[PDB]
Amino acid sequence: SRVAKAPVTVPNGVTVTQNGRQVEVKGSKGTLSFNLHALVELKQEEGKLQLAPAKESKDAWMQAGTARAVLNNLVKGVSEGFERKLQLVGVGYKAAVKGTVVNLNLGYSHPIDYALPEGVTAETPTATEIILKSANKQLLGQVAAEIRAYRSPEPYKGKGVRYSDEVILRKEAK
RNA sequence: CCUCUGGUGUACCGGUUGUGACGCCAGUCGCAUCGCCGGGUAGCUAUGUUCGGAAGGGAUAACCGCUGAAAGCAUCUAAGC
Repeated sequence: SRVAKAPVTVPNGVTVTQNGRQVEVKGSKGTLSFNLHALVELKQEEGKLQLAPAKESKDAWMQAGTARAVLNNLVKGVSEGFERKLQLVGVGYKAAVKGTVVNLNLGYSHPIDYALPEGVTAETPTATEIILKSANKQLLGQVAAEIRAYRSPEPYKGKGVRYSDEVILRKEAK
């Protein structure tokens, strides 16, 4: 695996520790832990880190590549972090933030109150846009997916919640 | 279930025909589908009354995913959620 062979960089301020199979990553953002597969081994020399299989199995190489990708995501998140961003298209579609809760008006007969999970924060510069930030890329993606699933986009006028860089399939009636 | 509305209610009350008897009048009783007819207490009962299939947890089906390599991309999947 070219991915597994590629090294990951600990930039300056994040510390990677290990105990058993539980590799922990520490930074200004916070703690992030990742259980590690039995067939993969991790070597932390100098700033860099190297993932390599404990044997010569294709399964071991696959697990090593997956572990390397996940740990690169973790170290990138604890230092810079990820933001997703979400748009709202349609008349009267609006969003607002009250602390840990997002208020959404999406054309239903009732408003929707989404409780954000611990670790992800949201901003609404304008009522049409939402910006979500977190150090956990998977958690950020899951939250964005749920908010989109509240009203996924429709193909005739593109109305509904969408990702910022999302291609929308548009057809025409009749 | 029987408070209400009703049915039934041949051991509750009354009207009335024929006949026989209680010595006779009066008053009663036997028999005639409970003789026939009109009501009707409890009980039982429906067509009457009240109530029920409300709400919530867990694992899932098709299906939709998050992150993610094998396969530098992509990918709901092989780890994991």
